This record gives sequence, structure tokens and C-alpha cells, in this order.
Amino acid sequence: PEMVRGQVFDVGPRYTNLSYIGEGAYGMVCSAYDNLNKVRVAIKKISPFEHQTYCQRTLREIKILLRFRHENIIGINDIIRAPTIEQMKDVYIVADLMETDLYKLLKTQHLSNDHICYFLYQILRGLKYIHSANVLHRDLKPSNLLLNTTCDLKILDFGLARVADPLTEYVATRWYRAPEIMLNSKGYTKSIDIWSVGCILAEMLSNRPIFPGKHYLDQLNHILGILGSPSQEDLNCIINLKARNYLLSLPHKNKVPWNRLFPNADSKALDLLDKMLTFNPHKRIEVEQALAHPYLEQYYDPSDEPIAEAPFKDLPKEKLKELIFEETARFQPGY
Ligand SMILES: Cc1ccc(NC(=O)c2cccc(C(F)(F)F)c2)cc1-c1ccc2nc(NC3CC3)ncc2c1
Repeated sequence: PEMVRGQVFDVGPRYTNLSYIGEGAYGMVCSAYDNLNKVRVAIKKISPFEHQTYCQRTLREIKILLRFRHENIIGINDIIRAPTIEQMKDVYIVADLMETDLYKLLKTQHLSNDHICYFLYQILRGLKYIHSANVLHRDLKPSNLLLNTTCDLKILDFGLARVADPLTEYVATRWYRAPEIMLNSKGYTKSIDIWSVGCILAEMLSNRPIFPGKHYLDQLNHILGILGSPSQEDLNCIINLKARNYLLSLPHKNKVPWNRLFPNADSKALDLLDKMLTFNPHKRIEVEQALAHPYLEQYYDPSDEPIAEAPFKDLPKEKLKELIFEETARFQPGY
């Protein structure tokens, strides 16, 4: 009965008063009220079952969210789906509503060094847990960082974005992607997530994304314009030879030091930024090393930076539906 921008949300009576937040390739997110627990929530409706890849992404989302519990990662409240597998065509994942996000905050505010520092700390604390579980986030960016009024930050994965027709918040954007993704089909690592954080830190230090551009080649040109042309050593770390020939073909660009781009930035912040935005993924700083960096010394406390107790280590969509039915069973009434 409640319908929001053409999507029915079969979610009452417990949850009511829906309001649109955004949509993606196969689902939609609204705010809503929880009457059982008397709290504002967010609810992600997804309809993945006709397509194999959406089913894979959905199973992965569910398994991760069941296992994960961390103060800097969005947490699951409930999963609503039909009592019968044949009847189940939509799944709704419920989590607590956060007031705002970094993407919105960056539009209205130049952030102080103190705020940058605390936000970066929480990003890294949350990411330490994700990475300790041997999970890759793969799409860190400001729209995927929730905030509230007291500067608490929570990592999100909003999910696969809507077709972009060749400016708004939930589009797929490439600005935070590591160069090895641009340059290679997947041999991807934790390191890509650290590059993304580097890009987010650079953006906090300024008023704009550091590596924009319409195509990969425009971005790579911006990247090379700041980092300088790759050393021979860096060229050798590029595994796809077609891509390595191409960088090899470009004019030499000199390195622009970070303190020339951000003349007013904290020098410790810039030292950490440099270590995150390193072209060679093997030399890129790892999440635990980043937490221990002098920039974060006000907050660093490994005894209070949890690791996951339960690390992770082909299928037809119909089979993936079964698996999804099983994983959601715990939230059914009769359990
Ligand atoms: C409702 C909901 C359900 C599921 C998810 N899923 C995840 O965040 C997710 C999925 C896969 C992996 C991971 C992660 F990060 F690796 F742990 C997270 C997010 C949400 C979600 C989406 C948007 C939200 N927006 C807000 N606030 C609006 C920005 C103002 N608050 C809570 C939200 C919560």
C-alpha cells in the first residue's frame, strides 16, 4: 500500500511513514518509523531474483551484515521477506537511520583539521574490521559515509547504482577508484580500499574531489599530474601489459608535492595522505599502519579497535534464492 516513487514497500504494519532517500539498479532506500522499537529507520528494498549477479550481491550483502557488528559500520536491525520462497520476490533490509553523510556535509562546510582527523580515524577503524574479516568494501566514497550530529561516522554500502545516462548523490562515480582498477581486470586487493580513503581525505582537505574527469584517461592524467610519472618500478607493478604500454606512452609529468596542493593542511595529514595515494599498491599503507600514523595519535587505541572474530574465506540465481531464503530465516516470526 505505501508506494514511493513507483515502488511499493510491503513493510507495514511494523514500519510505516516511508520517505524517499534514493534508488539503485535493483532496489530503493526509504526512511521509515519502527513501531515495535520506536525508532527512525532506513529500509533497503531490493528485487534481485531475476538476475544472477544481483542475487550474488544480495547474498554477499546479507552474509556480511549478519556477521558484522561494529560502531563504525551500519548495522542490521531486521530482514523482511515473504513466509514462502515462491512468494518471496523482494527483500527489505532494515538499519538505523543516520541524519546525514559526508557527501552532504562537504557541500556546506570546509572541514576543520580536527573534524578531518576524527572522521578519518573512524573510517580507518571501521575498515580495519572489514579488512580483518578478509572482506573488501570496493566502493568507498563520501556518499558511503554516514554521520550524525555528534560526528559519529558509519561505513555504508548503498549498493549498485542506477544506469547513468550518457551531479546527484548515489550515482556510480569512478573518482575514488584505484589506478590498478582503471589499468587491470581484477587482481584487486585491500589496497584499493586504502586508495579510496586517500581520495576521501584529499577531498576533506579541499573543496572538491581530487581526481575527477569524464573518462579513466582524464583521471589517470590528473593522477599522474600530481604523483608524477610512474617510476620504472611502478610500471612493473602494472600487471596488464596493454595498460603498462599505454602509461609508458605518456609525456613525463613531474611530481607536485602535497603541501603545494594543500598549503594549509596539517603536515602529518599530508604525510598520511601521501602513503595512501601511492601508485604501487604493494607500497600503499595498510589499514593498521594507517591507524598507527602520527596524524591519528589523539584517537589511536588498538585495544579498542576490534577485529572480526569470524573472517570469511558460479551458482544459478534459483540456487542463490534458496541460500538467501535460508540466511533470512532467523528474522521470521516463527523462529
Ligand atoms: C538500509 C540499509 C540496508 C542495507 C545497507 N547495506 C550496507 O550498508 C552494506 C552492504 C554491504 C556491505 C557493507 C559493508 F560496508 F561492507 F559493511 C554495508 C545499507 C542501508 C542503508 C542505506 C542508506 C542509509 N541512509 C541513511 N541516512 C541517509 C543518508 C542520510 N541512514 C542509514 C542508511 C542505511
